[PDB]
Amino acid sequence: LTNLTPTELLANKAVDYLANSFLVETPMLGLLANRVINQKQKAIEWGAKVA
Amino acid sequence: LTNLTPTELLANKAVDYLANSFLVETPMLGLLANRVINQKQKAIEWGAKVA
Repeated sequence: LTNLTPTELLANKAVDYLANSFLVETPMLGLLANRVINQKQKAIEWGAKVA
Repeated sequence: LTNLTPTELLANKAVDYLANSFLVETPMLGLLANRVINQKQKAIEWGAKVA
């Protein structure tokens, strides 16, 4: 009938989709990302001719 | 004849032309139509990352 089927026992097959469309666009990161350097040291020293 | 062909004995065969030119454009339906999903269940479950 129309009452002996409560929602508690009804497991609707979900669509295997998540609305995971958050703002992942990272152009600043995207540029100068494939060129990041992983130093075994911790300090970055270089020279600047200033005068 | 002037009297020997009454209207009621003249068939007046019609041109086989039906004239329904009604609004039948369903472009919003046309979009997302050939990808309609016919579920065997009445419910539509999907996730949404909201945070």
